[PDB]
Amino acid sequence: LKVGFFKRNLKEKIEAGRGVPNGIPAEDSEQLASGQEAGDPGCLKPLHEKDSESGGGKDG
Repeated sequence: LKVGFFKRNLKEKIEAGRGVPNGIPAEDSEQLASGQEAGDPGCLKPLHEKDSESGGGKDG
């Protein structure tokens, strides 16, 4: 099964790098995304990574 949890690693760097867009209001979105990533299952990994790419605003 593949949902996109693989992005967890691809974005794992963003959380410490500088995101992709870096320079958007995504920071306000990551606020809730970060807490939603708590998803015990991996199905949440693909949902958190998406917000991780934009999290660049808060990461940077």
